[PDB]
Amino acid sequence: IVGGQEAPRSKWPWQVSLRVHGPYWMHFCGGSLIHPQWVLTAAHCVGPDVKDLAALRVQLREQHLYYQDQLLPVSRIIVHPQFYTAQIGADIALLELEEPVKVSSHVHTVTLPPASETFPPGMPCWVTGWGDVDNDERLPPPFPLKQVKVPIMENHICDAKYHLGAYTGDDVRIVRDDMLCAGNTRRDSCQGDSGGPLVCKVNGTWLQAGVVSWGEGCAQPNRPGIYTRVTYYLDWIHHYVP
Amino acid sequence: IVGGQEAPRSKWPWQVSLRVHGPYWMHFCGGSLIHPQWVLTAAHCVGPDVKDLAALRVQLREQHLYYQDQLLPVSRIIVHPQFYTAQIGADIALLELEEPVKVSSHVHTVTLPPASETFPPGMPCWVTGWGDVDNDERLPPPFPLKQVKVPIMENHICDAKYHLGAYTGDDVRIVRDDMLCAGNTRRDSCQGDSGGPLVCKVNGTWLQAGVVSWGEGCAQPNRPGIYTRVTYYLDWIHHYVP
Amino acid sequence: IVGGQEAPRSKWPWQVSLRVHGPYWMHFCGGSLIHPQWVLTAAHCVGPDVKDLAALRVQLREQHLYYQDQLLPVSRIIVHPQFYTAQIGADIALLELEEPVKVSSHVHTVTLPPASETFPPGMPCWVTGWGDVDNDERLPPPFPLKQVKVPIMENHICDAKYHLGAYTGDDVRIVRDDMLCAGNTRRDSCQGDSGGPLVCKVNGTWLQAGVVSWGEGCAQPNRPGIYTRVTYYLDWIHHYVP
Amino acid sequence: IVGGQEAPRSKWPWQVSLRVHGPYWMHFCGGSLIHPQWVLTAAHCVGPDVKDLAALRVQLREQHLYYQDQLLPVSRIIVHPQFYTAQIGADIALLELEEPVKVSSHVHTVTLPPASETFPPGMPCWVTGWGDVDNDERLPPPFPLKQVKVPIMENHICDAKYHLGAYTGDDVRIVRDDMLCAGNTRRDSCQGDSGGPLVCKVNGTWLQAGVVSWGEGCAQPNRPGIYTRVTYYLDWIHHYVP
Ligand SMILES: NCc1ccc2c(c1)C1(CCN(C(=O)c3ccc(C#Cc4ccccc4)o3)CC1)CO2
Ligand SMILES: NCc1ccc2c(c1)C1(CCN(C(=O)c3ccc(C#Cc4ccccc4)o3)CC1)CO2
Ligand SMILES: NCc1ccc2c(c1)C1(CCN(C(=O)c3ccc(C#Cc4ccccc4)o3)CC1)CO2
Ligand SMILES: NCc1ccc2c(c1)C1(CCN(C(=O)c3ccc(C#Cc4ccccc4)o3)CC1)CO2
Repeated sequence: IVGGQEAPRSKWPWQVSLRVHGPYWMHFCGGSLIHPQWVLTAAHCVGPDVKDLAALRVQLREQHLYYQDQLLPVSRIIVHPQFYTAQIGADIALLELEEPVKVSSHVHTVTLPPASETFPPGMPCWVTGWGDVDNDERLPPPFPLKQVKVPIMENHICDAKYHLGAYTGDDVRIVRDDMLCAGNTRRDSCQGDSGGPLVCKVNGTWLQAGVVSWGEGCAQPNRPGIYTRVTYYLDWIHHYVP
Repeated sequence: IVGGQEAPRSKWPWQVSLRVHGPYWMHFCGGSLIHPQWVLTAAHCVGPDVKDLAALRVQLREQHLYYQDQLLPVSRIIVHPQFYTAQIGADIALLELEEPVKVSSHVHTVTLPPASETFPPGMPCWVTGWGDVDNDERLPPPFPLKQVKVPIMENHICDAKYHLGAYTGDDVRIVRDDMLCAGNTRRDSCQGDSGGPLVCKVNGTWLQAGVVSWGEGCAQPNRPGIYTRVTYYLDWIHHYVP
Repeated sequence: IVGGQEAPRSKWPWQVSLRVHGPYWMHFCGGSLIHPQWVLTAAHCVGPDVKDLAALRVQLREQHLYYQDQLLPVSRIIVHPQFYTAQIGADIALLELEEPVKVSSHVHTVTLPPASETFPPGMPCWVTGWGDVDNDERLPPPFPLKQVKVPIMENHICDAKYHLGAYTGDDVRIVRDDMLCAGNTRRDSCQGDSGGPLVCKVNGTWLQAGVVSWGEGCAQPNRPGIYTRVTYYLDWIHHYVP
Repeated sequence: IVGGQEAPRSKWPWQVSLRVHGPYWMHFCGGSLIHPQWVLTAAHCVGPDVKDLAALRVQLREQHLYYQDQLLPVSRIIVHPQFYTAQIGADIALLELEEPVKVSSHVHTVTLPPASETFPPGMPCWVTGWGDVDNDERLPPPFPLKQVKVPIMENHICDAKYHLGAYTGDDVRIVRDDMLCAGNTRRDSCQGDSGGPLVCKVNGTWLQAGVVSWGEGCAQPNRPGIYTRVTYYLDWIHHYVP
């Protein structure tokens, strides 16, 4: 997370951390609890190569990374079959926890958007995670969860930003319909936030609009953060999650 | 280059090395002289972001990198308009030298293939360059140009291989029609070889079948090297090059 | 710390962590509380070059580095004037805290040895710290304080051990009388443990025998850990600490 | 070498490169040819730990490292017995080549100084090598041999300077009688120059005044390069070298 600050303990109870086995269970991506037994994340976090589930754990909302881990095992990893790169799209996956979580006040699900929802350019959206605080700058110990408000930028506008200072034909679409742009030169997600939630408040309800997916660097000029657009994948999600 | 060996001084007169301005003029990509004033390379070597022409130089065939440099300024960089990631394709670019080179017998052009050439398996093909000699393993000083003979694999055969050990649906095509596959677990191209020539001997003449483009690591199981297919882009090449 | 295990929360209440200002207040050396207002540590942690007082802080006994820091400013760094390299000796220094520590049962001073105590082999001694868990191997988050029981040996055997497999003349003293040696191929202090305490239980009282100083690698054959022999410097210490 | 300039191809015919076996025969220290069968270098380059002869090669003077290698095996490594740390001193060693070298125009021995020569300030002196060109900055390909003219500083003056901005007591001698000091903030040897020659033009002959030994960083204020004083060890050298 670039800009923004430490998240208050009461906020973002759906934020999760994905751990990879090694000399310790190291954070490598974010995710959200969308159901007591399912976590939504980015496909590029766990794919396209198939890995061993024994080497993966999930950690539920935690104020500081590593401090009081209660790692949860995963029984299934479901990666969108269209996925193989973030730029091509379909950057979305589901992890089934071995057991339902006993859901509470500091840990509970985020609500997915209705099939209609648009999230117009200039709305209140927040992205959260334990990722880098700038290009090539790790979040320092004790690794607090970070939050930052980012402005939505509608797709065509965002796609045109991405053509500025690049060779790509203006007719070539870079920002796809299954994606969504947010952020600017001061507020953005970064490496290690991948797979985590972009949420927006609408009618007093937090809806997860996006999954942190990709972009060119973090908070670079004319390169807003790119998210997988959740509404686009609702039908696929509900094929697995109650 | 993975596997293979140091090239003889006579061979591959069209091989060039791309240099970026820094603490020294460092090699970053390969290329081939296809016309006394034009170099064929990979788009991902120079794009998709537009960079400064003054930060770039071309070195013509040289047995050891850096030893007897004679760097050539470039007057313009032409990247295929469809390009923005190597996986999406159109990974091909052209460099116009400020001046034609005084063609030699140590330096001269490679022949482009006729549009009809398919380069089927069994064809004798070589890739060359000064890239890494294995994953994360640098070519050591004095940086001899290396060469390696790689077996060609049909696109659809290569496509299936990239689905082994991957989540990606069988209906999702990874190896595209503008691509070509070559190499195995002992012979392949690598980081630093990008942009360089895959050439095959056809009825006595060496034709450039491909441009080193991408792949999953180097010489990994079920992950043949992927090249931009030169035939596919002949019309685009011919629009610029005499 | 190499070998051994996480310290129980009630143990080693005199252990401290020295922090250097940066992107965060990063642990760089250990120390020990020897008086409510004085920390004992290694000279090579703070010298031979004089650094800015304002770039240093002291952290008292924590289970886990960084998580609930209460950083303390220092008013004086006093380095033994004989010191310039650990290999030569006098590797000892004192930090005066701006204000006295209000001691409890989780934070309090360690007792210094009488001048007469030689800490012969067979004595039960532990070294504690947040240092590397092996050669070139960082302590993993969440950075628990570690402890290891290490065998004390005599100076003459430690000196001779260091000549083993080395060119140095047998008549050249490497391990000097102001040093003390402990550890083996399985139990040792390491980088990041420097300046921290080696303590032994004598007559049911814990006495600080040494200050982590140097050695060749950690837990290497014939290279035991070398500590500054605290008894050697009692007079100097007592010029400053009441 | 911090800085100076590339050496002219006719200069310093006695300079040698020491190479350690690995992925390639990598330069790690310099040395000088003082006899057709003996190389003079620094002790810390080959000790104090005894290493295997098979892992070492000597390369005679090359204009550019690695390009025309003709590696020479060593049959004896002789390390001064007083040595264990560069800062304590006796940082001098001898390599006996397996076979004598056939002296050329481009390769010949450097003359040792008469015991009487003190090398006062104001003498024309050069240090040479393929070491770093600044703190943590490698010599770039093609690795030209560098030379820099360095100002000699008297021992007592240099010793005093090493106390500037340090805690070390004034009556503690840092720069010893078997050392010599040279360089300033624009001119110094550096990592990788270790073991190489400091030479001075005296009465029409180049004499080797010093062997590159140590210093606090390279070209830092009040921290001139420290060399092993050759005259101090003439007896020891002549015990081995005809
Ligand atoms: N901040 C969100 C954001 C969030 C998480 C995250 C990134 C960006 C990464 C994504 C990949 N990455 C890259 O930098 C990258 C990979 C591919 C491209 C591109 C492009 C491009 C295409 C057309 C025109 C211009 C540029 O940029 C580093 C930043 C690392 O993980
Ligand atoms: N050796 C040719 C080859 C030649 C040059 C070169 C590479 C490979 C790179 C390409 C990018 N890279 C990768 O590692 C990479 C980037 C994207 C993927 C992938 C994939 C995949 C897609 C679908 C199914 C399975 C895997 O792998 C390192 C090796 C670096 O430069
Ligand atoms: N484990 C305690 C221990 C505790 C902390 C610590 C070390 C060792 C270091 C000390 C320096 N270092 C070295 O490795 C080193 C520096 C100097 C020498 C030497 C020597 C020698 C002298 C005579 C004969 C043979 C060798 O070895 C890495 C391990 C790093 O910090
Ligand atoms: N440029 C010659 C020079 C030539 C070669 C070379 C160095 C210096 C090194 C020596 C070691 N090193 C250090 O930096 C170092 C090791 C020990 C000390 C010290 C000290 C000191 C003692 C008393 C008072 C003040 C400082 O500094 C980096 C530069 C590495 O290789």
